[PDB]
Amino acid sequence: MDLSRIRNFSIIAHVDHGKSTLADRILELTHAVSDREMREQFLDSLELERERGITIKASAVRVTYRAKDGEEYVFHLIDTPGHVDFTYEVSRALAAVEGVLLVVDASQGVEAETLAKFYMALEHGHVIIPVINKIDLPNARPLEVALEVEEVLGLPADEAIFASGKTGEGVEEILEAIVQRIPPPKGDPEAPLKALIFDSVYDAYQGVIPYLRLFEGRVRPGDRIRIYSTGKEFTVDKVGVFTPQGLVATEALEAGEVGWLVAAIRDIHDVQVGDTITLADRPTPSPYPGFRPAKPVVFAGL
RNA sequence: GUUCAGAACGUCGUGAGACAGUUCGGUCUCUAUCCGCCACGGGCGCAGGAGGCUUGAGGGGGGCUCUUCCUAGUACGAGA
Ligand SMILES: Nc1nc2c(ncn2[C@@H]2O[C@H](COP(=O)(O)OP(=O)(O)CP(=O)(O)O)[C@@H](O)[C@H]2O)c(=O)[nH]1
Repeated sequence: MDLSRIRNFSIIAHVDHGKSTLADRILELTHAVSDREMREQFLDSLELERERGITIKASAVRVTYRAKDGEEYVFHLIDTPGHVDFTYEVSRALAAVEGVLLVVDASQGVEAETLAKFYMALEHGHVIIPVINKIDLPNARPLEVALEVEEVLGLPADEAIFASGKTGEGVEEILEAIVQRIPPPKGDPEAPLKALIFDSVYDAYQGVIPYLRLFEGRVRPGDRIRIYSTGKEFTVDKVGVFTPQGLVATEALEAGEVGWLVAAIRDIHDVQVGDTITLADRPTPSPYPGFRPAKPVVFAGL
């Protein structure tokens, strides 16, 4: 809590470049989970992610005092990977994060993927960070590999903290690197609840649960919220305190805090892949400018 | 199965019969002399008599292959 320090970031790298073990390896270095560690790439939910190791959707992210005497628990994880297909999450879903790691491959080098997203994280305005991954193999000289970055990967070689996900220096700089590197995401203390839903899900039991980062206005447990479109999901319930295993208690959230908001009128379609306009009582005076989903070439023949 | 005799259908024939048209029936003799072959011996040679142990010309036998897993889902790949 408190608009002090802390920042959001979404890991972004090429396929296999190390976006599973790295995004987790840095987790089992502070706390969370006793024995049954990450196991095989955290966020491996849906069970389907397990096999094929094809990361699809695994955000959540919930840590704590992981900063060496400073801002403390402040690093909205975003295990959102991609490789030309699910650029959605890393697109709009990630847009909610003001800073995404750049785990560029140090063995295979930089590919189109990195050069692709690099453009979005440019004009979109965000604090990019490069850092070679998997530095336990023969050809992995972060040196030369870096040359491409300082002359092919946007900025130069500001020390991508080449540590690599799988084992290694356990990437301890992130807690002291990305922290002091990235600032805070606004605050909004006296304004109308105007959160911006990220992805979302379904009910099946306790209505739908769409998570997202809010700008201003803490939705306590029982606040007649609204989202432009009709908006009848009032009564509220809870802010939704994400974690590394599953939903938790959580008292109340505020601006910036990447949480969820469910309960009251579940339904299936009424909030869209995300968005939530605002709350009640003269809220935001505009709609959180979002983005499109998908509808290009490459169709199907079911 | 088809090539016998019995029998029937179809058709051909005035008729007995007939048809690479079908249909059911319907005795398979097989003591080996020689070559060949498989094993096993008999005489005898091996230029002193016998008892053991072997090399090997040479010849035969044998030679098949799939599946997961490791280096690694790494090189390749812009992914699968
Ligand atoms: N030893 C070691 N292995 C690594 C390292 N980085 C990646 N790997 C290996 O390569 C594979 C790919 O890494 P991982 O981050 O899990 O893939 P991913 O990027 O999350 C999948 P996607 O690209 O779709 O988001 C992993 O199975 C892991 O074993 C590293 O720094 N050290």
